[PDB]
Amino acid sequence: MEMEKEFEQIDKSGSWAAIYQDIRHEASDFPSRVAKLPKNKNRNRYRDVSPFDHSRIKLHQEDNDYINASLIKMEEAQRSYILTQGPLPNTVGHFWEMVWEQKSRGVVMLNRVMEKGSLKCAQYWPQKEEKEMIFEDTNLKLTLISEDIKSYYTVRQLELENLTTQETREILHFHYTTWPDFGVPESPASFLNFLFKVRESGSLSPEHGPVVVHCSAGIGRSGTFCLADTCLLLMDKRKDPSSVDIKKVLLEMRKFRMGLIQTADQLRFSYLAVIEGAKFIMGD
Ligand SMILES: Cn1nc(-c2cccs2)cc1N
Repeated sequence: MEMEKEFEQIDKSGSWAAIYQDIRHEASDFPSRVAKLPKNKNRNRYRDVSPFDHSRIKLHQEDNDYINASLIKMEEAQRSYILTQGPLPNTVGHFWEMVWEQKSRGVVMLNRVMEKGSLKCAQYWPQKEEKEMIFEDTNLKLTLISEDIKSYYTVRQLELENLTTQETREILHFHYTTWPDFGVPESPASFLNFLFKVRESGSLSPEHGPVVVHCSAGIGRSGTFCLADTCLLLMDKRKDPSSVDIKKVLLEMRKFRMGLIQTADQLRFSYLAVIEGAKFIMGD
């Protein structure tokens, strides 16, 4: 079926939970043996969220190459993404090592450091220009260059230096600051505006390594971001945009990381975002 009318048909019939459970039943199951080794327990935020072995990102280190991160490679859309958990106190250095080694331009953050009165990820970037951060375990230096605070999101320019070679690179940090503590946003308008700002920066384009995207577990909000982006790109590429099937795209993405889209409300929100976003692209 088309998307917008499949949407009204699920709303009127109140069957979002049943649609979402079908997806969960059909989703791929692949081994994640490296994630579950005992030496990696303090590298995982949640015991039930792990990268598959076949698609995990490897750190370029011979001691321990493990990070909780997956490469989502979308062949028809010609887009790639790295989805990862919010960094932990003992993985902030690994996180920036990955950004460096994979040649990423942008980092997309969809959570606040504290939500619901608890810590959802480490404070992994510097908050003042004159107070830079040094990660001694991976030999990197990170400096805040500039910061632009808007009503729904903040963009930061960061300088990452590889202290071993003295090479430097500019990284863009896109921080969506207004996702609610419970539920999903009422309107997708600010999320779509944010997605378009990431796109306009070059961070999603083939001349760079894959964008790094995260929330707390790296599957829920993060899944919503890449699902909406890929669906809108396919609608631009194809002769028949109504042929884009969001449930099929989501199942393709779940071949590469488990659990993408965590609730039936996130699924409904993803439909809403793609539907509204397709009107703004055109041709309007
Ligand atoms: C002056 N300047 N500007 C930068 C960055 C630009 C864009 C991202 S980071 C780094 C330095 N040293």
